[PDB]
Amino acid sequence: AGKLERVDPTTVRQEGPWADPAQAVVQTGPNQYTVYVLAFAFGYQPNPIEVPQGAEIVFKITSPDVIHGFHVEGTNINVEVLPGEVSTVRYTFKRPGEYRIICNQYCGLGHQNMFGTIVVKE
Ligand code: CUA
Ligand SMILES: [Zn+2]
Repeated sequence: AGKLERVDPTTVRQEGPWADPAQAVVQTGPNQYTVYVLAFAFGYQPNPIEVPQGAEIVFKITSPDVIHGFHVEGTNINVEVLPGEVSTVRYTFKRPGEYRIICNQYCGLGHQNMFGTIVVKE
């Protein structure tokens, strides 16, 4: 369906799975990692996102401020990030390297330079 759906935008940064960025990547299965991503103006947390190749990655993305976009360059990952809502996208990276995350939802003056990075390890 699935897990995360609704969240509180006012406390997302201090209580819960997105509050501590050191803990953003959580193993949730024998070959599966959940990554709690905060899309905010203007950037992504954590940065970089580090994940192993071949593992199913479950991205859980929300915003503490306005609507953003979460698009990973070179992939079909393309989702809307709404405040108060959790966007869930599942993906298995099968090539190591650095991927760029870009915002494709105009979110204010820093929109252009709102970028993130995912490093897929070997
Ligand atoms: Cu975030 Cu545009
Ligand atoms: Zn693209």
